[PDB]
Amino acid sequence: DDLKLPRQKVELVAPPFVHAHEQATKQGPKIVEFKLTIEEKKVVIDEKGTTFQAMTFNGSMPGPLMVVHEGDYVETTLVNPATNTMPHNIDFHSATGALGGGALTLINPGEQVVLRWKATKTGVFVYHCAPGGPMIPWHVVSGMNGAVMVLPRDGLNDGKGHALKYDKVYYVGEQDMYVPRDEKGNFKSYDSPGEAFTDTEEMMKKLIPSHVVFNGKVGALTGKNALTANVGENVLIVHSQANRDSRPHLIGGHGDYVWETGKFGNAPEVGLETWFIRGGSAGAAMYKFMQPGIYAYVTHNLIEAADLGATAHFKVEGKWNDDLMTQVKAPAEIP
Amino acid sequence: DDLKLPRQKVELVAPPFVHAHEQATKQGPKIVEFKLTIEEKKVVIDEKGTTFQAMTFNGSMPGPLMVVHEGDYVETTLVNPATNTMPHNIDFHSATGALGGGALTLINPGEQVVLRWKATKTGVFVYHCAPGGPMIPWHVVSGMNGAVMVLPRDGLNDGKGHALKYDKVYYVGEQDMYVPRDEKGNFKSYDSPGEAFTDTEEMMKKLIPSHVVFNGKVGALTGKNALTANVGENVLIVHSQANRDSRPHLIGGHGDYVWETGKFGNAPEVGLETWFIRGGSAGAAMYKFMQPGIYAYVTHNLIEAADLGATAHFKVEGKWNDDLMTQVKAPAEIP
Amino acid sequence: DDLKLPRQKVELVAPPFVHAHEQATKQGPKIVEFKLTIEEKKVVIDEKGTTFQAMTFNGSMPGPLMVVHEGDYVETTLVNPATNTMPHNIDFHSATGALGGGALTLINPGEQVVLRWKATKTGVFVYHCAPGGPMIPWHVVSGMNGAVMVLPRDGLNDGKGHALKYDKVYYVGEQDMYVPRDEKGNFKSYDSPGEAFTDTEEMMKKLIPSHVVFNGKVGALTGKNALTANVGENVLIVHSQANRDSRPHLIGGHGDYVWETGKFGNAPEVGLETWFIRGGSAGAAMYKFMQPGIYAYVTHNLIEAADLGATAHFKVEGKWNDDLMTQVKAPAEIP
Ligand SMILES: [Cu+2]
Ligand SMILES: [Cu+2]
Ligand SMILES: [Cu+2]
Ligand SMILES: [Cu+2]
Ligand SMILES: [Cu+2]
Ligand SMILES: [Cu+2]
Repeated sequence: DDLKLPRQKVELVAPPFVHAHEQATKQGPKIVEFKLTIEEKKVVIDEKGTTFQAMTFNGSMPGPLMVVHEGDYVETTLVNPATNTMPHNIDFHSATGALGGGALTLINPGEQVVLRWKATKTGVFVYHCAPGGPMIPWHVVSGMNGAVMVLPRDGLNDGKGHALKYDKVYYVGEQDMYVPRDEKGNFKSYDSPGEAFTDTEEMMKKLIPSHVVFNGKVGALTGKNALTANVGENVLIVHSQANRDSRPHLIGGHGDYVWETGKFGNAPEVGLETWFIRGGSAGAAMYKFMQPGIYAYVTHNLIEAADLGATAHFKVEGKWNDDLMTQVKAPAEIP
Repeated sequence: DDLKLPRQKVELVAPPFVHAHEQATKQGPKIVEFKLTIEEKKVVIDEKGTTFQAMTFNGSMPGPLMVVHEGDYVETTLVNPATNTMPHNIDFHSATGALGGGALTLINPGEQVVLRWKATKTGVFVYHCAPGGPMIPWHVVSGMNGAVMVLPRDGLNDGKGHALKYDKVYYVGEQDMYVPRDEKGNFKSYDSPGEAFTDTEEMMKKLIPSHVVFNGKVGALTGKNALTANVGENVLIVHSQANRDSRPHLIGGHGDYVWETGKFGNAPEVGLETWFIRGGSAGAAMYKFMQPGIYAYVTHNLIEAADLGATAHFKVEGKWNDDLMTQVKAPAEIP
Repeated sequence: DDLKLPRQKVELVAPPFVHAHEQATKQGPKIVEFKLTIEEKKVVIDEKGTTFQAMTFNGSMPGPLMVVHEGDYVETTLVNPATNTMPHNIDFHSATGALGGGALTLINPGEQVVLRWKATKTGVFVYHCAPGGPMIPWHVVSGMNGAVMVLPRDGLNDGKGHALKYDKVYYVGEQDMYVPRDEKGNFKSYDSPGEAFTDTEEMMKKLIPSHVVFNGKVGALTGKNALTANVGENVLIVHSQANRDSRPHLIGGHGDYVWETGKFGNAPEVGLETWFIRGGSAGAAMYKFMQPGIYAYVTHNLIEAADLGATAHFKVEGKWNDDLMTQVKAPAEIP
């Protein structure tokens, strides 16, 4: 191997969490090594018990977030165990050449492959499976998509000469799902992805999802699994959608600094209510919390958010600010 | 009450008009007082006589536009008369905390509540009802949404050191409506919002509206109710959509200065043909008219514009400019 | 005729190619003369033999790209031959007044008209037929749309003081098509546009296309008709959509410089994965190729791209760059 740089192995963590990393760094370029192991599996996606033939990187929807810096090289070992039923590959939107890597990574069950790409573009980017032809959309909407973040070596900035630093980062992957129904309107179950294919493709081509979820299921980022923050903390929220548009919004908050197209060579917009994630992309928003309590993080098609699955919660700790908002008079009879 | 600022009551006006206000101002912060009275009512929405179970702020779709300045406090008395049938509240996208105010403003029929929020973010913003769970999308698409504008104290600018001043402002609220049909394809009628709910929710979840209208009905901003201007006048057009994307366009004109994400801390884009309003947001465009006659203001999904209801007209007064455009030869036989 | 400028006739070429022109120019304003001849015709749109009642400018979908400079006047002779069956006109989004020209250009079969407009706004812009009322969307989605590019006299720039020059330009026109089906689900055929109208309008109002194509048919920009480039060449890709949103992406590449709203008075964004074309607009992206081989140019709703028709190919010549990407280990058994 001609490339004589130091190598470092990083262990991935399951979304919505993100592996430990530096923002600004004094390190120089290195080869950062990752492993992804594909898993086909049947999962429950809603409160009613609907099942779904999922196909995943590393067992999760979305796949895990990789974090590197500009000028690093990213060397991924992609594994397709013999217990899976079909061929898979990987396309990095961050990479240059060979259909994002897809033309160099097609592997049958029982095989693995090693792909390296140079991180020449900064931002958040989708990665997804793309075997060929009609298999491309089917693998993606079955769950085979995640993201990678390529940070500047000096960290993030506001476009006006000031550093932005986040106290924590979360990754919200949004998935449009297509579960067929029978003639009485009930959702269908299947014993393998291959058995689900014909009915699923027929539904896909009509363009209307049955479910729109964060982190793989209705309610995944609520209750015991709500996102957390403190008043005064700056939180970065990375949002991806590999196939279909979304319009994120933080109920009771704002996007203080937003890269809706997701690329750090562009200055952020400021003070947004709602932003726009193009299908086939990742974007990012940073917010400094000012008030404690519950927030909902939604797509602002509210039918999708409340009725099809696309709501997360934040539970924020701290002291209420009565200057920013206050209930002057509680509910009372009309005089 | 700890807050010792002067108070001023402002009377709202029905869309598409906007209450009188200053752009640049020499006044300091004040508490600006507004009242909204909720009205549930059955209305006619198209030329054919289709009826609709609407729920409104102040009797209109959209609710009226509130206009204040950065650093003001906005104190709203929300009234739910005893003649209404269910609970309602209000969520301001301009506000910080308590789900935009929604967690502090839930009122039953026969009750009123008073909410204050500080106007710390500049721009145009949606406000909407949001009672909880599946009621959130249903109240919004029934008509319970409007907007608020928070101006800089120095008025608007172009991002290049020049003031922009408008001669008039209009507010265009766009509403996606879901009217169910029976087995023969005819639109259904109902005697209350509660009776309409089950069939309406079933249709909502399929994501395709039956109607897309401006100012509450097909043709509302046409004919006797066309928008007006003169050649030489600078017109600001505020556009909101609380649930679903839109793509505004002025036929025969342009957006000279456009804030499509709607927030005045960002410089405007210039010289646009068509812009994009994310569902869950307000945006704004300014145009200086150069030619007299009729203009159509549309969403540029032309099926929605011409066939589902989403067309307004401007009738502009003044002298034709033959340098900008001219009919060199009138229709004639092909030689 | 009061206007005393030199006149020059330019011959149009069929998409995706573009007539020869200058970027930066030392010429002053002139009257640039074009001719468009309308053709209604029955065409095959997919691999299966589905037919479609198309209506076109100059025999192509999209209509051809016109290229002029800021301050030119554009004088178009629009011809409606006697072999056509209904009235047509033209609306230029680049023009000011009279519904873009539509109110001055309505012509019956057997007639022609001459319209001039001044090119006061820079960028890429849609042009389309717009006869009136429900005919507007129907003519547009039948194929009656193209684009015009208005270049600055000094050529394009990056917003940071540097010239951008392209080595070639392609025009990709995307068309949403609505082909009705019968009760068994098979696509319907018709003997005239008038006969197709009733069933087509019923389908249009449901908002879901049967086909989404580039250059008028599935596969039009693939195989013998793939787009071409060399490693090291800067390629400008103009994309239009007159009725419905799109999200372009170059698989294995990026948008180095992107004007997604399409207007050259705005600085471009840099280093994009996927961009957004609002329905009713044209946008533009420039990319310098770094790797040889096949690329797919798609809308990144991958169901639309792979299953409904919306994929083009580039075949790029040159030497592989193993620093940017390399296959470290070929597929092998899992140890
Ligand atoms: Cu796969
Ligand atoms: Cu992709
Ligand atoms: Cu309500
Ligand atoms: Cu909201
Ligand atoms: Cu026509
Ligand atoms: Cu148009």
